[PDB]
Amino acid sequence: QVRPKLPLLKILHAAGAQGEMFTVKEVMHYLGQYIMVKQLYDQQEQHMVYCGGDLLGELLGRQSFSVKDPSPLYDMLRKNLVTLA
Ligand SMILES: COc1cccc2c(C(=O)N[C@H]3CCN(c4ccc(C)cc4)C3)c[nH]c12
Repeated sequence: QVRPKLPLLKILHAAGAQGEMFTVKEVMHYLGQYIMVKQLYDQQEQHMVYCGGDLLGELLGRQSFSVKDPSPLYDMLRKNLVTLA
């Protein structure tokens, strides 16, 4: 359903994704895998993600966010996913 722009594509590939065409659910899956395997979540308060000094933070223009309100990821996906025909 979607194709990611370069910085997002790099993140998904770092999480084990192949190619450049994905479903939205796949993108969400690989973003979660990325955060887990790169240990970006806060170690004591896992709802928080420290993305500063990572490509994800560069892409979001944030040092941190929380799943208490994951709106920054929504904005990023709107800007970085091309809808496929
Ligand atoms: C141990 O702790 C964690 C492990 C893995 C992942 C996480 C995590 C987090 O932000 N997952 C993201 C993954 C994609 N996603 C998302 C949310 C909203 C939209 C619109 C799109 C995608 C939420 C926070 N703690 C984690």
